[PDB]
Amino acid sequence: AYVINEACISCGACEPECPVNAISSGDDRYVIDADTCIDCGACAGVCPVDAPVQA
Ligand code: SF4
Ligand code: SF4
Repeated sequence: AYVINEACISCGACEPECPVNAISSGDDRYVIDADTCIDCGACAGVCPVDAPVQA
């Protein structure tokens, strides 16, 4: 799983780009569904602040 850390500025750019729709808007920051994430790294590639990190 990747997890979006506290650097997220809630820009929303990563949500459309997840190939398996694992990202949604949450309170404070966006959230990854760890039961769907397949570690592709796409969200980190479109993140301006590089908040998604592999855990
Ligand atoms: S790593 Fe890939 S599968 Fe996991 S949330 Fe980011 S874009 Fe979606
Ligand atoms: S692209 Fe980065 S800052 Fe923008 S919502 Fe996704 S994780 Fe947060």
